[PDB]
Amino acid sequence: LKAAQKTLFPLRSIDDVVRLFAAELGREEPDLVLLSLVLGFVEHFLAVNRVGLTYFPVADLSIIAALYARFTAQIRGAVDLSLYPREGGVSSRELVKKVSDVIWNSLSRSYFKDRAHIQSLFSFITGTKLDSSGVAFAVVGACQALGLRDVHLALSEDHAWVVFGPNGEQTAEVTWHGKGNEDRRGQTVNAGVAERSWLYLKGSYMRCDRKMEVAFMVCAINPSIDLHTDSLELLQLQQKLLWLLYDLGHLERYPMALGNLADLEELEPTPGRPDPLTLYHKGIASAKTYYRDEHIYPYMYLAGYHCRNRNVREALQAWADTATVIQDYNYCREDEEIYKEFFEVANDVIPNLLKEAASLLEAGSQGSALQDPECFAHLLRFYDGICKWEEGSPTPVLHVGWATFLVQSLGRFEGQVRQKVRIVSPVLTFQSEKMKGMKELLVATKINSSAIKLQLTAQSQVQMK
Ligand SMILES: FC(F)(F)Cc1cc2c(N3CCN(c4nnc(C(F)(F)F)s4)CC3)ncnc2s1
Repeated sequence: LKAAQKTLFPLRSIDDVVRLFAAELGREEPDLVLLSLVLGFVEHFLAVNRVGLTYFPVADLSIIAALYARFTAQIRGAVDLSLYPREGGVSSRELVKKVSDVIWNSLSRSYFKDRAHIQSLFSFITGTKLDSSGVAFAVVGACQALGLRDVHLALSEDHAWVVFGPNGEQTAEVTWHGKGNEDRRGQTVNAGVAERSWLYLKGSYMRCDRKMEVAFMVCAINPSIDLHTDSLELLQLQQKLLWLLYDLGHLERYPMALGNLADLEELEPTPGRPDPLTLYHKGIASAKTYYRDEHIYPYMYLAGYHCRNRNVREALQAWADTATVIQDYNYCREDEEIYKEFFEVANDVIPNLLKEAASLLEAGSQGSALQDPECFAHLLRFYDGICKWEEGSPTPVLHVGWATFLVQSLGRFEGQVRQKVRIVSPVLTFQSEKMKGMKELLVATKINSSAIKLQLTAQSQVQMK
């Protein structure tokens, strides 16, 4: 720690922590190790153990400096840079793998990896525990500590790894993904980009600079005390740090951070700031502008907001837009998190929304989504993208467990509404062969459930006897 990094201590409040972030973000190289330790320290005493808490856990310089010393001693002790000559001011694959091994070999032999509050370097030092993306972050913090300015965090919507080397063009796995998959640490991500999985976003993943890595640790704050309770202090801190980053420009290329800020603003709006909808739309604009509109979550964030607000029309449109992105992916081994999300939207969330909409229609609601043929078209476009996703995939998506919910959802719209959508080869065009073959079935007053099921699962036969 340099003299200038120390002058704000002790940190006595949320605003003092924000001041420290502002100061670091004004430097050439914000100090990831310092910032992650401070966040982990304040999170430990606001969410993990609040015994004795009277306002805010004061972070004394002595305490934080000792944690920082533990981390830098561990890294500098274990990684001898003389063994890994740096040409071009760039790092080698062997050096990146060594740092990843140092972090990985340090971790407790046995612990649940999905635990809360194991994301920061405070957890690494005090508990020898990190979650999956926490290991990638720690590798980047260790590399910055070692002077390796070219090593940066790479992020998809469900995984993390690093970029490094000449022009920052090399990739390396540094952590695990999911449960029960084989370690691939040290390898590139080329095979996953080549196979067009969601996990590697067809190459349209985030390549962070240092300020984006600060944004990542701020998104990683976890205000959860337990299932029913959040720390208001940590929510306020995370929200203020995100606004600080937004104002500086460091969320411009970070759609998920914008969605996370929008969500926070929905919970507790900051006077004089953009509405949550404005922020969700900024996250989609970021995904279009910087990532070829190949991210799924910007539309999921927007749809979730509309769903909570029971804006059925806008929620369906945003889920249809979500499906329009996924249709150009192949469903691969390790994409299960986004399959679970689509399955929940199709098979639980939409059915519950339309069920309430049907009750409200019975009670004489006007302008109901269930009487709007554009909403029926959004529902059909959502299924169309899911069917098209499945085409050419190494792993199928649909099965009969989806068919009953599709028949129920279609049936929530009366035949006179459904008839008004023109399906062309309100107007809708299908991309998937499954939906094209279903077109015939979509306007009958009583939908043919068995034929729908046959078409959705492309199952060959009916029952023998
Ligand atoms: F690094 C990994 F491996 F953990 C991948 C990352 C995830 C993630 C994130 N998330 C994940 C998505 N997430 C969502 N919460 N709601 C979502 C939506 F379904 F409503 F869209 S998506 C929480 C924040 N937020 C900022 N940055 C990142 S980087």
